[PDB]
Amino acid sequence: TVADKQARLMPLFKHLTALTREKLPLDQRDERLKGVGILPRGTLFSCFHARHLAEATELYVALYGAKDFNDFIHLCEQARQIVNEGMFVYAVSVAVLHREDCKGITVPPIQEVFPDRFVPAETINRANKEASNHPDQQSIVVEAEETGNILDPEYKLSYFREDIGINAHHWHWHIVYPATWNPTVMGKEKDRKGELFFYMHQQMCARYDSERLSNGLQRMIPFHNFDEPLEGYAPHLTSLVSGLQYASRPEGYSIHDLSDVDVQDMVRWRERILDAINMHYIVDKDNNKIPLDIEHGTDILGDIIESSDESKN
Amino acid sequence: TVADKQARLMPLFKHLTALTREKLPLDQRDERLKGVGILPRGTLFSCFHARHLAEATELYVALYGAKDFNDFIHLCEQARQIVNEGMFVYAVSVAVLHREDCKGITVPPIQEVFPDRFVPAETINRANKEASNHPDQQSIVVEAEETGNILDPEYKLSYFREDIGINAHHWHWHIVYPATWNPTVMGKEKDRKGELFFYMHQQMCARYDSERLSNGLQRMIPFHNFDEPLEGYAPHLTSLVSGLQYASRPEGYSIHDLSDVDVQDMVRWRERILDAINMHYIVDKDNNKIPLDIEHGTDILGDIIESSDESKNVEYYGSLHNWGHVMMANITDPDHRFQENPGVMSDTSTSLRDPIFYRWHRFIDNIFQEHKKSFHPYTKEELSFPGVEVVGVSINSKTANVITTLIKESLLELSHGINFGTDQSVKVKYHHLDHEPFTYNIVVENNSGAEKHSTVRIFLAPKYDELNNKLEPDEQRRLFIELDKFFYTLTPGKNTIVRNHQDSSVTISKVRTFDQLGAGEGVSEDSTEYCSCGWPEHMLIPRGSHKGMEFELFVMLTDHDEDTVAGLSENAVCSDAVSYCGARDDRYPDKKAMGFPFDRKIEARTAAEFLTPNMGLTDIKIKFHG
Repeated sequence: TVADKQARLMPLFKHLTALTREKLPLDQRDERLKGVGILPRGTLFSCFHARHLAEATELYVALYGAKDFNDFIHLCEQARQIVNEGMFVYAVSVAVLHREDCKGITVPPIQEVFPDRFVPAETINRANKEASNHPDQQSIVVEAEETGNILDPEYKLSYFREDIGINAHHWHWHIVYPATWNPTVMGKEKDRKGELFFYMHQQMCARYDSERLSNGLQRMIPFHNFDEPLEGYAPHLTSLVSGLQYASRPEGYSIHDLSDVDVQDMVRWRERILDAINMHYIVDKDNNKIPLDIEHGTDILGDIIESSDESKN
Repeated sequence: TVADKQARLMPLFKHLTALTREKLPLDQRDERLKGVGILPRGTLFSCFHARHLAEATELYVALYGAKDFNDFIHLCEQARQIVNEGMFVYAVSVAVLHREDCKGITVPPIQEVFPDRFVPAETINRANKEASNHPDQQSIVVEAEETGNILDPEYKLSYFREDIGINAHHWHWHIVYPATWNPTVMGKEKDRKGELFFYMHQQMCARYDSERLSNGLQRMIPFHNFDEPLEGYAPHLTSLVSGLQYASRPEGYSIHDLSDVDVQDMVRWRERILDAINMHYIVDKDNNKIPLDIEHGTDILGDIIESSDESKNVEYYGSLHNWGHVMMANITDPDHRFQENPGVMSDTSTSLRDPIFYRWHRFIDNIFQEHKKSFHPYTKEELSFPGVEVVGVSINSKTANVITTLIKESLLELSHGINFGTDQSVKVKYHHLDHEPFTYNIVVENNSGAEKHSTVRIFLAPKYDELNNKLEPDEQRRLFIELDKFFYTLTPGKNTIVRNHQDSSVTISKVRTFDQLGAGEGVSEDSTEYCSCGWPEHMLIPRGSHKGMEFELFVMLTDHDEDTVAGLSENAVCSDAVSYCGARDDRYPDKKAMGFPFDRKIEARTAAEFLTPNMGLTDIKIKFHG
């Protein structure tokens, strides 16, 4: 039944952390993932980075490709063991969302799956500590609220920024509209995904601005200039998977090139995208021009800007 | 042939009520018969009362004494004419069960023989009425379920208490282990009957408690104080035999002296027993003291408490348990001036229905518990089976780790029991609790180099208390019910043992109806226990609730080499139901104390702490379907 199906899915989600370690007498046994899972857990999975997205897409396709639900579970059983866990959650969630066979099925809570992302390290530490401190069946409750010398007024916004629901939503939205989404492979297409990309993010900003004003703060200003140094933020989040946490960013940093991309390559892209806007057309790979039609224009721009697989160039 | 033999036995059982009218010119010819015939026919027979038991024993002996099966049929045929019918059924069933000549033979259904005990007054009446109302060959069907206003919550338990299978089992068990049993006369002895007496009754109470909790009711309290008034219960049972029925008991009456026994004496026997526990010895008739040994102690106590013929001292210790049934049964007319029939407590078939049964049995169980208390707890050494580790257990059903329970309709055929007349069959429809089939999968790691043999023991205990969720193992001991016990061999490395609920050692796989028996099947041919005894299958797990009540599922593996006894007994015989019934003409197949590991006090606050490596607890849910 559906209920049984739900039950099977929940365990795909349990202990994402611990289900690493190959557990495979001949480690070739998921050849489909000898290629994908070139991310071992070391760094974190990036939703944004292209290479990471490529692996993720490869994973989803296998899940989509699965002939039946049972086959789907089997892939998700054996494969999870190799691939980076973050990528895995990402690929599976996409599969659950789209794949018909999954006409059954919620995904386990993101907050619940990775509590460490939602709550501060201190609270997480305390809970873990209490668990060890006195063994007992009894329940442990920890109040995350803390006590602290709030210097920054940005702190006021924390109710909005830190909100569990907001973060969860953002995770889910990207899952429904993946950047990697290839309509040919799936066959189905996501209507107006580029435009939606634009709208959803715009709303988040708009809503954010209303908070600042409620706060008595001025509206946020764009990162127009790449040269400008960024304001620092320390997340105080730990990752339970290994020894590390999200690195904090101290005050005042000017912009540095990564091996993967130069910030100047970036500046070009901004010029280009905005060029085409004025010129009212964009150039396809074919070197044909497509007009930024009133109907189509936002969608085409959304795909290019994000950018999705859909980008015309 | 055996089949012919079966046929002869069934008619011994037919029209018992009618069989009266002696038609005997003189009993003197029947010298064998001289001893019996004191109790009048119509009168109700008491399984508990000593005098009644004495007559019954006398009857059985004659049946045992019968030189051959043919002789057996003859005396039986003749005896049945004079003796009270209830006593007769009792004596015959015992004979059929034990007497070799009867290597052939089921006993006709108790429910079927006396349908009136199983079904309410109303549906007895309706069926009888329909039979008379319109003469016609056509079959009559009556649904026993009724319609009424339920003012007492005890009613909720009725599915358990009233269950046909449960009552039948209780009848049969007493037959396999009669209180009257004299080993010298038979020559054979019933192994650990006293202990079994204790274990079986304890399980009934334990199982009962699980029902109350499933219900959301608190656990039953023991009837410790003789002074307290009893709760009333009206059975609504009629006896087809005469114009009477089991007398009902209204609310709030205290126990009163009977001519036969004073309540005083009840108090005294039970003080005497308590002393003997603590002093660590009991006094025999010889005035010698026998120690309450760890091995022997429960058995000796069981015989004294019940008490059986086996009791080391009847004249001192008395018969507390049995008298309790008698006293409660005739609370309504202790004097018997009223000349009213006794209540349900008087009969093994009926007694489970009254809620008082549990109160009394918990009281007696307490006596055993005090004894158990005197014993030291179990060390890791005793519990553990080294090299074996239990990785996990899973229960497979429609939904894993959830068992579903529902009510099922069933029909009982009255025709063998009551005069049918023209009708081909009169069936009464009743409903009982039932559950979906399920299997267990236990993963065990055998660290040792060689194959091991293990006894798998599975028990179920409620997670929730009346207060909140608290797995306090001491308390759990009372609650734990035995699901299954079986032998399995484990090879080295990982092993998965799968067992199906159907296989359960606690339950009777099937009871053959007088109709099936009318033909001739091949489960094999042993006797009163045959299809009869064993706990009923539908009953295997508690009802649970719609919400899906949480129960602890406990699996333990023990070294079989230690557990089994060696000896040379029979072919595959009535052993399906070993857990509660034992084995035919065999020693109890498990060395461990019945109820192990649960029997002794548990030091730990939580059950989990108790677990050794060869033990495991899996929480499962039982959900009832309305």
